[PDB]
Order: sequence, then C-alpha cells, then structure tokens
Amino acid sequence: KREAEERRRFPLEQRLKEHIIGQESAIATVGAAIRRKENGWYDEEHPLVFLFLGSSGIGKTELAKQTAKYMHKDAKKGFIRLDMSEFQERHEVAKFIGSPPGYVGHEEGGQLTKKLKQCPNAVVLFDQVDKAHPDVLTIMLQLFDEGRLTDGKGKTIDCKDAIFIMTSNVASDEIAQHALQLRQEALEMSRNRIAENLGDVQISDKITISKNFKENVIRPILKAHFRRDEFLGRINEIVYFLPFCHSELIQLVNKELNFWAKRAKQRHNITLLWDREVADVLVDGYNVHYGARSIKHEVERRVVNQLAAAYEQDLLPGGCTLRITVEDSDKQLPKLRLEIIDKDSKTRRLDI
Amino acid sequence: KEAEERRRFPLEQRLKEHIIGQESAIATVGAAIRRKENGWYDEEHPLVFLFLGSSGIGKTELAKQTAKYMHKDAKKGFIRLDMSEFQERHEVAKFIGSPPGYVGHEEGGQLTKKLKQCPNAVVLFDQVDKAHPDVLTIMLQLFDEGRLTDGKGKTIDCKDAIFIMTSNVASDEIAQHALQLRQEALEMSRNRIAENLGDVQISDKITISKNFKENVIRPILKAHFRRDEFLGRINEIVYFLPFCHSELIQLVNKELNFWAKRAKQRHNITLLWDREVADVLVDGYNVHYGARSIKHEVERRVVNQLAAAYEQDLLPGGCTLRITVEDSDKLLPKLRLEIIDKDSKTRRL
Amino acid sequence: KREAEERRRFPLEQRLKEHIIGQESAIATVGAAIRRKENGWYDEEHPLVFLFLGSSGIGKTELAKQTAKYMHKDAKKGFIRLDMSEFQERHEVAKFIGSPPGYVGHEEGGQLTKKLKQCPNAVVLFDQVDKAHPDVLTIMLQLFDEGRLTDGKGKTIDCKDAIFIMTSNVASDEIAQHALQLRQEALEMSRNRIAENLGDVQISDKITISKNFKENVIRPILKAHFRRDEFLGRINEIVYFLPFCHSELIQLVNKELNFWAKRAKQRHNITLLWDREVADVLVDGYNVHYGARSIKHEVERRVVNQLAAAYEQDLLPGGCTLRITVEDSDKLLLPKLRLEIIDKDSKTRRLDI
Ligand SMILES: Nc1ncnc2c1ncn2[C@@H]1O[C@H](COP(=O)(O)OP(=O)(O)OP(=O)(O)O)[C@@H](O)[C@H]1O
Ligand SMILES: Nc1ncnc2c1ncn2[C@@H]1O[C@H](COP(=O)(O)OP(=O)(O)OP(=O)(O)O)[C@@H](O)[C@H]1O
Ligand SMILES: Nc1ncnc2c1ncn2[C@@H]1O[C@H](COP(=O)(O)OP(=O)(O)OP(=O)(O)O)[C@@H](O)[C@H]1O
Ligand SMILES: [Mg+2]
Ligand SMILES: [Mg+2]
Ligand SMILES: [Mg+2]
Repeated sequence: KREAEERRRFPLEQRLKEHIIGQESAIATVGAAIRRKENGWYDEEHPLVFLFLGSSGIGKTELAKQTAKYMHKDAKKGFIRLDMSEFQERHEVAKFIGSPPGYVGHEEGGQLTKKLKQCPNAVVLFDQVDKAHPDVLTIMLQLFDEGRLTDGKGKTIDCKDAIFIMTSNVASDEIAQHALQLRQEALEMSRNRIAENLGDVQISDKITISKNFKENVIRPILKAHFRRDEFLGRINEIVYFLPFCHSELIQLVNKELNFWAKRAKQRHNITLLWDREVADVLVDGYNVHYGARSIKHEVERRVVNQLAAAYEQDLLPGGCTLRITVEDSDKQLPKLRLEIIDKDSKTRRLDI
Repeated sequence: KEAEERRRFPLEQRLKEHIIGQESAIATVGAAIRRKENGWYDEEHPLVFLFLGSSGIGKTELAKQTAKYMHKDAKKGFIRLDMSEFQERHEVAKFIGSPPGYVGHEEGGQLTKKLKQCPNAVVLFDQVDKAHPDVLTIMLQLFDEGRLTDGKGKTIDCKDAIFIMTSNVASDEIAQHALQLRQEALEMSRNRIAENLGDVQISDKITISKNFKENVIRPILKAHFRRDEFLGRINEIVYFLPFCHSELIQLVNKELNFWAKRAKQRHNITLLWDREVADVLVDGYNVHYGARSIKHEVERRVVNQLAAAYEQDLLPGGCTLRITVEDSDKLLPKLRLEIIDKDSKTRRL
Repeated sequence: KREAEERRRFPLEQRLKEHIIGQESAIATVGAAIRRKENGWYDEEHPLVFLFLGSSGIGKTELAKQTAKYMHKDAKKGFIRLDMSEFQERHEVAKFIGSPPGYVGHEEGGQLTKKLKQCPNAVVLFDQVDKAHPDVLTIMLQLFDEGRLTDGKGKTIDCKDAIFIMTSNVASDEIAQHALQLRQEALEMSRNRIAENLGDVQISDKITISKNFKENVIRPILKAHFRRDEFLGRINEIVYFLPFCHSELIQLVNKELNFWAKRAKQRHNITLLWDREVADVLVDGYNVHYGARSIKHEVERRVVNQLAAAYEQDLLPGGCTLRITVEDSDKLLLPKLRLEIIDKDSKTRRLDI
C-alpha cells in the first residue's frame, strides 16, 4: 500500500531529469511507458522490451541504469549488462543456452537462463547489438515472441516480469539529422516570433521526433538491417534520442563542475565557483559527434589537472574557496586560472 | 504551422538574393517546389530538373541554393555527383557497387548509400553533358519511380527526392537566340518609341518559344543524349538566359561588395567605388565564359594592385578607399586607387 | 468454376482497359495469351515470354505492372521487377545467379533465384532489356527454354509456370514512323470514303502492323541489337505498342484531370470542372517521343502550379468548386488557363494569383 504513496510523492520523471539532463522527450516517453506497467494496465504475458536508439555519449546505458536503480534497489543482482558486442559468432548461441547433449560443457549450465531464473525481476541491457550475428538474434526472437527458454537439460525458464532493453546505434546520424532539421525550422520560426514579438504563447524547446520522418527514413533502414519485419512489429517500446542543445550543454557543464565541486567538498572541504566564459570555452572544447563524453573528460582534464598540481605542491588548503576564471590574455579570444578567496577577499594566484 | 514562412518569404526571394538575371528559371523552379511542398505533387515519381545554359550563368549555384532551401545547411541532404567522372560504360558501377563475388561488393553503392541515408535529399548531377550516354541509362528507373537496386540486391526508395541535372548542351544556340531576341526586342521598342508608343519594351524575362524549344534545341538534346526515354523522364527542362548590361552592373556590384566585405572584417578597412568603375568592369565581360569571366577579371583591375598596397603598407586600418579611372587612360583603361583622408584630402596610392 | 465465372463476367481486357487506355492490339494479344494460360491450353514445360516493343511513354511497363497486379493481389511478393540498366556489363550476371563458391557473396545466393524460390508463379518484368549487355541476356536463354535456373549454391530452380515480360524501345523511331504513316493512310482513306459518300461501314481505328514490316525492318534491327538469333526465338510473343491518336490523348488528358480532381476532393474538398478547350490546350503541345509522359507534364505546369499557388494564398476553402477556362487573349489558337471560382449563386469569380 505504501508503494502508491512512494510513487505519488516521488515520481520517477524528476529523478531521471536530475540524473541525466537533456533528452526530455525520451525521459517523458520512458516515464509514460514505466507508468503504464504498475497501475494494472499492462500485459503480463509479454515482457517489457525497450529499444533504445540514439547517438553516442548523450546517455542511454546510464539512463537505463537509473531506471534499474529506480525499480530495483541493488545494482548488482537486478542489473545485468549483456554485451552483444561479444556475441558475434554462430556457436555463441551456446552461451545463450548451453552445450548440446552428449557433449562436454553441459555441466556448467546456461548463463542467461541462470541470470533470469535467479533474478526474475531483473533488468537486462544489451549493449552494441548491431554487431550481433543474425542467429543469436533468432535465439533472442524466441524470447522476444514467447518469453520462455529451454536449455539443453530441458529445464524451463519464464522471463515475463524481467525488463529487457537493447541499446543500438543504427541510423544515429539520421535521427540526429531529423532532430537538427526540426530544430533549424524551430529556430527560423522563433526568430520570426521574436521579430513579431509574439510573447503571449509560451515557447518550448522540448522538440520531439517528427511523425512522418520516422516512417520515411528510419523504418526501411531498420527493415534492411534487422531483416525481419516481425522483429520491428514485436517491440513494446522504441525510444529515439536527440543531440544536445546549446543551453542544455551549458547546464551540462554546470552539472559536471557541480559534481566536481561536490567531490572536492566531500573529500577535503573545497568549494568551487565558476564563470559563464569558462562554460563557453568548455562548450568550445566539446565534440558533437560523440556527445557528453567529450565534455565529461574535458572538464576532467581542464580543471582537475590544476587542482591536482595544486594539491601535489600543497597550494590548496582545506576549508578555503576557489574560483576558476579565464585568463585576461585569453579573454580577448585558451588558458584558465585558479584563484583562492582569502578572508580579506584577495584573489590569490598560483605559482606551480 | 511552416507554411506561414512560405507566406512571408518564398523561394523566389531567397533565389533572387543569390541568383540575378534568371527570373524565368527561378520562377519555374519556385513554382515546382511550391507545388511539391503543398501536397500538390504526386509522390509516385520524383521531381527532375535539367538546367540548360551557357557557362557561369548560375546553374550549379541555383542547385546548391535549392539544396540549402530544403535541408538547411545540412551536408547529407545535398548529394552532389559530378558526372564528368562517369565517362565510360563501366563507371555505372560507381553508382551501384560491384556484383556478388567481386572486389568492393561489401562496400555497396555510393549513390545508393547516400540516398538510403536521406531519401528526400536533393541530388545534383553536375555536368550531365559530360557523362557517357550509357551511364545515363541507369537514370531511367531513378527518374521514373525512384527505384534503384543495389549491388547486393536491396532496393532503395527515392519517391520524394529532387534530382537536378546541369548541362551545357545547345549553350551557343541558347545564347545566340537569346541575344538575337533581345536585339530584335530592343529594335522594335525603339521603333515604337519613334511614334512614342514604346516605353513598354518587353517583359523582364525573354519568353523562349515552344517552337524554338522543339524544332531547334530538342534535336541537339536527342543527338547528344541518344535517347528520347531519358528526355521523357525529365519533368522540367529549365532554360537559363544570358546576362544583359543592367544585371552585369549588379553583378559587378555584388563582386565588389564581396571584396569590400573581405576587408572591414579582419582589417577594418572600407572600400567605396563610383559608377564609372562599374562601367569599365562591365566592359571586360566575355559572353562565352559568363559571370565567372567577370569574377576573376574584377580583381585583375581592382584587388591585385590593392594586394600590392598590402605589400607596400599603404593601407593601415581605418582607411577610406576609392577606385577611380586613370586620367591618362580616360582608348575607352587602367584604374587607380586613392585614399581620402579625414580632412578631405585625396592621396593617390 | 468460380474463377471461370469471374473471368466470364469481366475479362482481363476490361480491367486493363480501365487501367491503361489505347493499345488495343497489345492488350488483345496479351489477354489472349493469358487466357490460353489460365484455361489450361498451353504447353506447361515452357514459360510464357513477351517482348514489349513500342515508343517511349506509351504504357509497356504500366501494362505489365497491371498484368502482374491482376495475377496476385500482393504485388510485393509475386511481381519480380528487375531493371536491366544495372546489367550493362557481363559480370552483372553474378547478380542473377549469385557468386561461385569461395567468393564474398556465396552464402547470400542469387537474387533472382531466391525471389523465384519464394513463389514460382510470379511475373518477372525485365525492364528496359534493350540496355543490358547481350551476354547478360544469354541467361534468359535457359530461363525461357525450359524455365530452369542454376543458383550459385548448385540448386537449380523451376520457372515453368512463371510469366516473363520484357519491355524495350528497340526500333522506337521505326515503329512510331510506320504507325504515323498508317494513321495518315487510314485518315486519307476515310476522307476519300467521305468524298465517295461511303459511310455505312463501321471501320474502327484498330490499326494492325503488317507481317512484312515486322520481317523487313524490325527483325534486322532486333538481330543487330540483341546480336543473337536464338534469344529472339524463345520469345513467345512480340507485343506491339503504337503512338496515341487524338481521341486517345484527349481521354488521357481527361484521365489525369480526373485524377487531380479526385485528389483535390479527397484531400481538401475541392470540386473541379473543365471544358473541351482545356483538352485542346492540354493536347496541342504534344511530343510523340515522350508520349503520355509529355501530356503529363503539360497537365503539370499549365494547371497544377496555378492550383498550388491559389492554395498558397488561401483562396480555396472547403466545398468550393473551380472551372478551368481557356484564355481569351490566347484565342494563339505556351498558353495559359484561368481558374474561376463558382459560388453558391453560380456566379463566376476569377481568382488572382
Ligand atoms: N547527459 C548526461 N548527463 C550526465 N552525465 C552524463 C551524461 N551523458 C554521459 N554522462 C556521464 O558519462 C557516462 C557515459 O555513460 P552513458 O550511459 O551516459 O553513455 P552512452 O551514450 O549510453 O554510451 P555509449 O555510446 O558507449 O553507449 C555516464 O555514466 C555519466 O557518468
Ligand atoms: N546568378 C548568378 N549571377 C552571377 N554570378 C553568379 C550567379 N550564380 C552564381 N554566380 C557566380 O558565378 C560562379 C559560377 O557559377 P556556377 O558554378 O553555378 O556555374 P554554372 O552557371 O552552373 O556553369 P557551369 O555549368 O559551366 O559550371 C559561382 O561560383 C558564383 O560565384
Ligand atoms: N497508355 C497509357 N494509359 C494510361 N496511363 C499511361 C499510359 N502510358 C503511360 N501512362 C502513365 O505514364 C506512366 C509511364 O508509363 P510507362 O512507364 O509504362 O511507359 P513506357 O512507354 O512503357 O515507358 P518507357 O519510357 O520505359 O518505354 C505510367 O505509369 C502511367 O501512369
Ligand atoms: Mg552507453
Ligand atoms: Mg556548373
Ligand atoms: Mg517503360
């Protein structure tokens, strides 16, 4: 009975927003799909299958990780990551099932069926399914249609309540092109709205995928790649993803510096402060093609190197406060510098 | 709810902001794209254009600006293939890849991959004159139904694509008949002015007659492309008229505006020019080579000595320049640059 | 019994004459061969092979598409349309039968053989067979002989019940010239019978191609192009297509204007109406060499562009009706047609574009 109050007081959409920012249309559709599971309007005879498409770096595995953290407490037993990049050969179906009878290796058992029987409510993610050979997809079509497995010993494993996600990268640049095209049309009409001063109607930058772009472009490509129409017809949910916008990327820079300041405060009580020009230069030091990995390890390289060289020669006492500021030589146009806030509010420089 | 943009700033304005003197061609392609975007065009067959004109008249840039209008500065929506590579019969393999059992089979076809990644992409076949006629034979399916089949047997879809082919066939004939029609129009306007009923002159564009389109140009089109099938699949055969003097002035003004914009962005130097410099730059116009004949002649009378000025440090930042005609060469021909200083003093460079 | 009843109440000729207009000898000969196939009056060990010869933009590809749509309601599976422009070189035979064992596409198999393996009663349309290399055409020797084909994995396939239709424009100019000459001769004889007061005989314009023109002109150019006097032997019929006359082109103009009226009504509730001068101005600028395709483009720029523009400035509300009217100032009789709104009180209002 308490699960209803925990659901209403703590909706998952806010928490999935607060872990991963951006992809608000994707967050909304996975929130609607998960909400249409537990309130009694669902299919028990079909396992819930999520098919996560999108580009790189922007976040699919972490989003599904937070989904499994939401539905299951433990991230070990209820959270299984099968790497379909490993399975690229015909006999790897044995790793799905087991050895044939009359042959050795049958005594070890089947790994996936043991994972699904030991943890029936677990969340299983398939990473890099594009390189999987077609026959392991066929042994997955057995689960994808029926949800029941038989191993070489003959034992029966039911997998309905388990939650299945496949993360793929087919037509990532294509969905990126449709997102960028609809965003370009939105920008070109929004500049007309600014010119006509039409501020009465609220403007949302939660731009979603168009309805007729996905059937014109993406569906014949997926029919050519997956080779089965029944695979594309049997899917419970397909979630498409979009490249990050401009202000959301500034929020991402703020988010990365936010956990870096949180880690400094938790380890040695250090409070960081940042400027908008630092965020501008970091967005300049970002790569669109592989997403937020660029901004994550760029913030890891830029600011953490300077505080690490400060800690190596003990220029960072605990309990003080730091500011990061673009250097005045590079503020014309990039080198950034650290400044210590004194009790007299004097900006101490560094000589490392 | 983008149709309001189509009400406020159509294709004709965007093309006339980049392409001048081709108002008939702009009107034709704008009407066809307007018919396509309003849901008023059959989606069974793709829209096919064939631009015929003299060189340097703006056919390739009209195709490029058309692609910019559709896909908004996106690299994928503009599939450009130069057909000048496709001079032999086996070059068709470059479209579709090799058959099974052959080298390059797993790579697949190039145009097929580019049209699979974007089916509504604008495909520009540059220089369809320059390809072999048997290479154009593969265009029959792709223009009739947008149905191209791969090396591996997969079939792509091009039902909503826009194909634009540039050519130089009958360029001498088109240019000669256009200048002859402008000449007789000028003569008949002057003759009607002799009784003071000739201020109408003509329309802005020369209406190329259907009799001239069928009895003259079409035999050369049939003779070079060797096939009435390929000409039948072409939805709009769009003719480009050569420039007359009024838009030659505007064209020289556009080039000089670009070279004034090359400064002031990184040197803070302005460039100002009179009308007689525009007259003596229109004077060096070659009919055979088109606007490109102007485009690399303008610097020959404007920028090169200006380049020498940048080698002689005669242009600091903040100068005010003026290109005028030489007094001794007023034959009409060299030009000379001057700097006007803040106390209204002219210094000849 | 039920299929015989269905063929009795409406033959193939009525359905395809609805879908394709003109070409009466072509549809008659094709429907006769199909009727021989359907009623069990044919040698089952030989597949039925057609070569569609005629001008461009006449309807050969459309007629064979309509025939394959008549055979199966599912035209995705039982209609194998292979385009011969991909097959301009000899090694493109590897697209048909697949690669030999030991090469990159061997496990994929032959592309034609797998589609014929899915269904062996399919209509295979070899589009533009003039364009393929003749050594590629040498594989249709064993396709047309006993209806068998060997895959790259050694598994032969049977195609005894399949129907193979090729289309080409070999001798397009000769067929069009001879058909125009025969039309001129028939019109001369008709006006002579009018001048001789002979009009009691119903002489329809079903012009037939003589055997002497087939054997004198079409056969040497066919043997010069296909370069083998054994490929043409296995072709069961040479179906002949003719350029349109005036009334057929008028019916084509009315057909496409009916199509645009149907689209306007079913998408935006717009009723269209036109006069006979509309058909005259949509037939006058006709090119024979582009056939029906030329007529289509004449409907496209003269009328449909004005419809799209008049939609763009928002002059076409739901339920309104338009009349297409020839221009008075071009009564030049490229002209122009005007769109006139008819209101509730049957008044004519010209619309500005
Ligand atoms: N939008 C984001 N917000 C916050 N952190 C992010 C974001 N994107 C990536 N990260 C961080 O970077 C890591 C990258 O993992 P993530 O699952 O987000 O990437 P991905 O795009 O799914 O990866 P891959 O392309 O390899 O499938 C995350 O674990 C997280 O720490
Ligand atoms: N309408 C125009 N008027 C004047 N100059 C133009 C116009 N369009 C383009 N130009 C300029 O002239 C150059 C030549 O144009 P473009 O490359 O389109 O050639 P073209 O007319 O298609 O001829 P060709 O087919 O022989 O290449 C362009 O690079 C541009 O700088
Ligand atoms: N006789 C006709 N009756 C009705 N529609 C026709 C006719 N001929 C052509 N069409 C229309 O024009 C299109 C072109 O026809 P189709 O491709 O069959 O012509 P074709 O003469 O066989 O072609 P090709 O140029 O390859 O020889 C058809 O799909 C149809 O829409
Ligand atoms: Mg990931
Ligand atoms: Mg060019
Ligand atoms: Mg055809």
